[PDB]
Amino acid sequence: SGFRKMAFPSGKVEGCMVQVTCGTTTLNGLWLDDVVYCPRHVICTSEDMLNPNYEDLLIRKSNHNFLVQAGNVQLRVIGHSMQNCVLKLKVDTANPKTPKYKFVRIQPGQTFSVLACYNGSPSGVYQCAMRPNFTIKGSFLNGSCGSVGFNIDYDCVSFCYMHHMELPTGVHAGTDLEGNFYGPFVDRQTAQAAGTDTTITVNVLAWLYAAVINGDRWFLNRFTTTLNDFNLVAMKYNYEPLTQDHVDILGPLSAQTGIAVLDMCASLKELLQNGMNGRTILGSALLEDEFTPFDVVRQCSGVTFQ
Amino acid sequence: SGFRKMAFPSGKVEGCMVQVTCGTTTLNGLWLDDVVYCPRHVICTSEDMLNPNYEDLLIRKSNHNFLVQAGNVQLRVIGHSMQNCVLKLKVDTANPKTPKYKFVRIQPGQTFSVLACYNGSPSGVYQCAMRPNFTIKGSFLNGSCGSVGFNIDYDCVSFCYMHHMELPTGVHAGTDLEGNFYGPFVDRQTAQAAGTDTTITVNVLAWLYAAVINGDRWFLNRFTTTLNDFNLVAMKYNYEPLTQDHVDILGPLSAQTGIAVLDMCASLKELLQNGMNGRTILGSALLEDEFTPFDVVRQCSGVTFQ
Ligand SMILES: *[C@H](O)[C@H](C[C@@H]1CCNC1=O)NC(=O)[C@H](CC1CCCCC1)NC(=O)[C@@H](NC(=O)OCc1ccccc1)[C@@H](C)OC(C)(C)C
Ligand SMILES: *[C@H](O)[C@H](C[C@@H]1CCNC1=O)NC(=O)[C@H](CC1CCCCC1)NC(=O)[C@@H](NC(=O)OCc1ccccc1)[C@@H](C)OC(C)(C)C
Repeated sequence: SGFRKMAFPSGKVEGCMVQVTCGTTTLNGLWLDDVVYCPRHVICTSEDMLNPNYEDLLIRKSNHNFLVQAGNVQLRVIGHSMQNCVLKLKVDTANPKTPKYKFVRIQPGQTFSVLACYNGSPSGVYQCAMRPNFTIKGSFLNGSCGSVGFNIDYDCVSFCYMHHMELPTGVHAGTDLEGNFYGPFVDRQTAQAAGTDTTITVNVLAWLYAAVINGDRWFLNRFTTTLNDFNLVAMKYNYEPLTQDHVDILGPLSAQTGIAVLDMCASLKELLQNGMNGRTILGSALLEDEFTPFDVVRQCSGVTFQ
Repeated sequence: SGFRKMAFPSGKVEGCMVQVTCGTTTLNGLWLDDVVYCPRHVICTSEDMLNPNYEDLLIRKSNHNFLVQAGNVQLRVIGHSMQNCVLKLKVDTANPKTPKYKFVRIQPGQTFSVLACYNGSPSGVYQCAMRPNFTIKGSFLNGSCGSVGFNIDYDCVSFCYMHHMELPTGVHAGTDLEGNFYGPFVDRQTAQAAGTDTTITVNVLAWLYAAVINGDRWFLNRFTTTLNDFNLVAMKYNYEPLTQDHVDILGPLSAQTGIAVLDMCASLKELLQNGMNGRTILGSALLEDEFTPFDVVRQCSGVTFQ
């Protein structure tokens, strides 16, 4: 028992991280087979950053402008192309550590592990959620661009995030691995703000189930509620609407604990209306929303990865 | 910016995990050079567990009683010895993925990453602290014994924990990698309880510095306090005494933020006496104590690992 903010084991991704230097910019790249993926703003200079035209910028580049360092090994760029906001550097060597992988674009509310890197070297791993406003609340300093987010499914690494930038509230924005930003953000250093965020309701409910699975039951009640009546309460507290498909996803957890989804909804409704009143759930005094239903089932039943 | 509960990259440890089966017990082992380390209770049967004499139990074992599985590769045990509460299985193959490593026994209040494993396969990685009562608040199910905790220092993996057991409050106990339990616990299935825990004061102060480094300043004040006067307040709220050596450790953080340690102590003192009053620090409504001063400096300046 117990319940922790748990990241996937990061070994399969660590074997893909490289350093990419161009001009005065150094950031991280992802080395899969003979291609290195990195943010296209690696080709911007300290004054191109305001309104860059990346097609012009890139056509002025030669392959030898790109310094790719894989550990103590300098990799030779033999070609480059831009796909949306990511640069793809064709290199002459296939990464022998390339895992089985996929590129996926995730939905808001889904979670992933971030492998924070600097100069091609991993610094730390942590769990994130794609917030409803398409930012992530990460931990990223200068040089971290090109760090990736990912999920592991048995043996397959699904990459879903590459880091590009930090917004003024301290939260983070980036793209999928095909270079499409999450959210309305653009890589260009003009004024942008995150947009109002909301709480991921289905995830809060999954975490309340995690709590029950782990012996916290003090927040439960006899009441039930209708989805309609729950969603009126959610709105007022800035929670995502709970859909019927959310309710279905929560089915396994509901069945394992014997608490009907709409009953947990009545519990959450009282937690929103009364607060927690000096009590904690799973070591938190806040309602936690960065565990998906799958996250809860995985950690509470012990799924592993080869 | 941002601040997350950050684990070390787990690749170096994942390459050491193996499955160890003996009788009807399966758990995890740590494969370093030609030795596999695992909990000695792997040799207990479902009724030896009450008052086992492990010397008798082990002398009745033959090497071929130990099934060691390294992926799709069955490893041959050529010898075994017991060291305190860990079994060491000599195997005929050196692990080619053996990292640079050390075995360290940590002090309470120190943090580490746990690589949760089942059947030799990593399930997830998360950050822990050795609690003052020598338990860890982990996430561990049946089959997780033999999972290890560790810190990484540049290129060297310092192993500090191996998982052995779960106590009735849901927290966890285990040993260092030389088999000495943390705390008064013994591997034997008789009544044991954790003992009263306390809050790791120096870590709370480091996290308050993390908050300042990241733009949270609402909890600061003009007051100062004496170490003596602070510790009278700490005691009443079940906090570890803050030593002068703690104050010294907090020096770099103090110098980087311009907030004298004893001034942060005045802030913590008011947080204890008034609570947070609907406000959060670094996304928490609780005072967080599982970041050491080194953890804060590492994450707020971007140290990496080769
Ligand atoms: C790559 O390693 C870094 C990672 C950042 C740095 C600190 N934390 C991080 O995660 N990325 C950057 O430094 C990028 C680089 C530009 C990206 C766009 C195209 C040109 C290169 N810049 C930023 O992340 C800045 N954010 C930003 O410009 O956002 C738009 C904006 C501009 C002006 C006002 C409001 C919003 C960061 C570094 O600037 C602030 C921290 C001041 C927001
Ligand atoms: C190894 O994979 C597991 C890991 C446990 C299982 C669930 N969570 C975990 O982290 N370890 C065990 O199952 C060990 C095995 C024994 C260890 C001692 C020597 C013999 C083998 N057992 C326990 O962890 C039990 N705890 C325990 O016995 O503690 C002492 C005790 C006994 C009786 C009353 C109070 C305290 C667990 C499984 O039992 C409880 C969960 C009921 C505490």
